[PDB]
Amino acid sequence: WTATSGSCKGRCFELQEVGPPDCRCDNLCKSYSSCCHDFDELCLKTARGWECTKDRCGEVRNEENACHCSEDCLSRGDCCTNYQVVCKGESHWVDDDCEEIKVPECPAGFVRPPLIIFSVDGFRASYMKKGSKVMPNIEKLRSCGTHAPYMRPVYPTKTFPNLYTLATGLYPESHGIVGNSMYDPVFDASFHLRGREKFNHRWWGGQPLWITATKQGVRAGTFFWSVSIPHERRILTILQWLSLPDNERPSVYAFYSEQPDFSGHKYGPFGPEMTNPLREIDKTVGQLMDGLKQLRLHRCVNVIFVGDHGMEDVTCDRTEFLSNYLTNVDDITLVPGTLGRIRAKSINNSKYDPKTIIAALTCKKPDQHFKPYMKQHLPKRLHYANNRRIEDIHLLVDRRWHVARKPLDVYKKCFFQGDHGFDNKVNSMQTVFVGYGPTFKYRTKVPPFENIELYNVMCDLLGLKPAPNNGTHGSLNHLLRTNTFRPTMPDEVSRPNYPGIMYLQSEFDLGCTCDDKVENKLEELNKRLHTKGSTKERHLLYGRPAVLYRTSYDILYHTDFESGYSEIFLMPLWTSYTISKQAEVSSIPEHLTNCVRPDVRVSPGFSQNCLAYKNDKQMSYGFLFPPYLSSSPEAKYDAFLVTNMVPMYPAFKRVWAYFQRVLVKKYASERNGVNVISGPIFDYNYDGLRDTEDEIKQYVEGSSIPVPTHYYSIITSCLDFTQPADKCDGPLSVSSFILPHRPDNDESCNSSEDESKWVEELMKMHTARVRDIEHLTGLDFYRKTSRSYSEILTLKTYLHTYESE
Ligand SMILES: *[C@@H]1O[C@H](CO)[C@@H](O[C@@H]2O[C@H](CO)[C@@H](O[C@@H]3O[C@H](CO[C@H]4O[C@H](CO)[C@@H](O)[C@H](O[C@H]5O[C@H](CO)[C@@H](O)[C@H](O)[C@@H]5O[C@H]5O[C@H](CO)[C@@H](O)[C@H](O)[C@@H]5O)[C@@H]4O)[C@@H](O)[C@H](O[C@H]4O[C@H](CO)[C@@H](O)[C@H](O)[C@@H]4O[C@H]4O[C@H](CO)[C@@H](O)[C@H](O)[C@@H]4O)[C@@H]3O)[C@H](O)[C@H]2NC(C)=O)[C@H](O)[C@H]1NC(C)=O
Ligand SMILES: CCOC(=O)c1cc(-c2cccc(Br)c2)[nH]n1
Ligand SMILES: [Br-]
Ligand SMILES: [Ca+2]
Ligand SMILES: [Cl-]
Ligand SMILES: [K+]
Ligand code: NA
Ligand SMILES: [Zn+2]
Repeated sequence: WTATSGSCKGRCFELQEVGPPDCRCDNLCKSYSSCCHDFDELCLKTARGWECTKDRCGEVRNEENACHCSEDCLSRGDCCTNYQVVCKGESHWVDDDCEEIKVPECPAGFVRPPLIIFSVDGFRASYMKKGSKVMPNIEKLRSCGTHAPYMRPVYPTKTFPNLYTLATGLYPESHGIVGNSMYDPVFDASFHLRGREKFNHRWWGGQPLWITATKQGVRAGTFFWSVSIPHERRILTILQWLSLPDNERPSVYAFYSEQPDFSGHKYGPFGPEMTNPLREIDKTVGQLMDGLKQLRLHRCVNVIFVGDHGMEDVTCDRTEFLSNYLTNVDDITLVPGTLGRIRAKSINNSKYDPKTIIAALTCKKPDQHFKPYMKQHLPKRLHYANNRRIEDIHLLVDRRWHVARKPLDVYKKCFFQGDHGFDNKVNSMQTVFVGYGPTFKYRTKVPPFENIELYNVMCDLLGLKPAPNNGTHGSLNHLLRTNTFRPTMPDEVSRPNYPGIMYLQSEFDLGCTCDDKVENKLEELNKRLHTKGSTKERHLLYGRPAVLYRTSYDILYHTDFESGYSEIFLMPLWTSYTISKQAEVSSIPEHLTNCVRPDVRVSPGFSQNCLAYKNDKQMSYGFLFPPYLSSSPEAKYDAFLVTNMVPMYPAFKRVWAYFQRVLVKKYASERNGVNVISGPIFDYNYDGLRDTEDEIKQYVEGSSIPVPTHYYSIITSCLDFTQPADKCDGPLSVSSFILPHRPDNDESCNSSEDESKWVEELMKMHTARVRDIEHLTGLDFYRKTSRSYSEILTLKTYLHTYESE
């Protein structure tokens, strides 16, 4: 109930919203059906249009007009945006040459540059180039300010998840808006795009920018606009708030456009009907900049032009139907479309089984256009699992396609030519970023970055301390002229032991064998210096990684590689080695096929044993430094040390072996040498964080050898590939992966073929940022380089995507 009977006289677009059943005059009142009787009349004036004309200049103030061309309008702060152009002979902002804004040029009383966030639904990244002729205003922002060629959205590439990620710096799994459509089993409630429940505060986790602003004493202009409020009125409102007294005026503002998403859905991303929406958006930007220029605020305000997601070609005929796969289709609930989410229709049916459903959806048709997953098996880079709102069963749908339950759903709902929501690595999903203003750099291109990073920068722009978030603060320092945030490396928590030879061979009762008892002064000081760390500078190029938690581990040196070996997990946390362009692949000799050797620096009690592997019918083992890349027959022995051994399912060994035998050398050729750091990851509770030992659900049968959920690799070289990895002068180049450690290869439909037809594609699917690996391991890499820390932070957030240009 609202007693809609009060008035909006002198209250139009009030900054503090008021409490029921009193009536409202704020820019959101329409969405709650709660405006005062006179809101339309007083607040949504339209009379006479949105522009001055020659004959309107110097007119009598008629309070009924939408905007004004009378003499007093400037001091009142309510002229039409073109007033000075038409009536005082001024030029439009877009027709002015651009000039570096070295310092805020603000009116007296402004304590900081204001920030205006101009967000646009469905603005595909390629529109910047492809629509550049019809967007002169946006194009001046882009080329004069700072721009990325695209910005990576979060998965799923839907509107609400992405807007709230922009607002909070959080993955959807942490902020709670995990789709446009949701069921919370704890609440027993549903969230929908249409309706009432989406307004309830309990859906919305983390701390959005406007709350962060308020708590720290920065005023925020009510971010959100009712859909029927035309765009011209939104701009005039923002411009009016900017004319308020110093004590009342907001410092941060938000404009949102429903275009071009709304049109893209009907016509496809490049429909010829798409030119007009792009022209209208540019006109809107033009109105804002002209209005800022009028108020002498155009060299004072920081403007962010930002998209939530792109748009892809999708039609009705490109639908897959679960009814073509499942006999039991009526006992399941599907969240449909560009992603699939499956749960039981009734919790009272115990004959439901996720295992049988996954199996029936696995590699069933030659060209199948989705892939099912248990959510914990999704690529770690999606960060899409740790929320009770995300169903155990997920479908990743191919770009250009849809998934529905039964065909009736599609035709008892062809309408659409465009949709979004697919995997966030997909080109057509990429969106935009432009920063323009005194705090941004001038005429600067920056590399692609992820939208999770913006919350930090918008806090920086405003002098705020960000709430705890998933950005890496400092990683976007290169976009900014000043207000940079200068972070420090986290302190190492655990120091390593450096064990020498302390144990005799006979003390080890591991059930391991090796054909190795084959017998010199020149070459004995030699292997000792190797064990003391004489080639460490060759294999540990960026310093040893820091261990950021409390644990007990040893550093182990060898001719070919260096490891940090965990006495708690009985395996290395990390193994580091360098492979030069010139290096040669050999084979594992026959005498050494099943050779595992005791490590006389590590106690039997801190070692794995061979017997456990023999007893465990499911689990085999592999090596972190690959025997294949030994620098000599004599050095090859080090690769068979029990302290280089990790638990591996036979099916994963196929993956691991091909990566190690074929791909490492390939990358050394292509990149002029590589540095490699490999290791295990444990994430049994799929939270994206390093598991403590009490979190491990699986051990190699009858032992305390814990089983990894994933294996990572970080592959580094010189960005200038004319210089070899070990002798690099400048910036670095990185790619990494986090491969799930699976007992089968069900994920790769062509895995009964030769490894050269499926392994590399699998690795690409599971590409990762070094930062992802850090969360999952509690290590901090790149500790000792010649590069600035901000630059290293950027490198750590890089994701190698494997999409073409
Ligand atoms: C991305 O960035 C984010 C932000 O930094 C990272 O997430 C943080 O991770 C922390 C570690 O997991 C976590 O810290 C915990 O805080 C608990 C108190 O939690 C509240 O406080 C914050 C601050 O106000 C608040 O934001 C939280 O809001 C969550 O919950 C509601 C839903 O109930 C949502 O509205 C909201 O969206 C958000 O949900 C998300 O987070 C929770 C995790 O808290 C998930 O479960 C959800 O799925 C969802 O993703 C909270 O209201 C505190 O209780 C924890 O302490 C427990 O564990 C420690 C170990 O140190 C132990 O000392 C204690 O004993 C304690 O355990 C007790 O409870 C257990 C369970 O009942 C029980 O097993 C024990 O026996 C004990 O009795 C913990 O310190 C922090 O909350 C989140 N913050 C957010 C916003 O998510 C995230 O890690 C980053 N991601 C990556 C990949 O890096
Ligand atoms: C759903 C309609 O959305 C709106 O009206 C709107 C959204 C934002 C916004 C979005 C993301 C980050 C920030 Br910070 C602000 N501002 N206005
Ligand atoms: Br939002
Ligand atoms: Ca974990
Ligand atoms: Cl959804
Ligand atoms: K075995
Ligand atoms: Na297979
Ligand atoms: Zn949309």
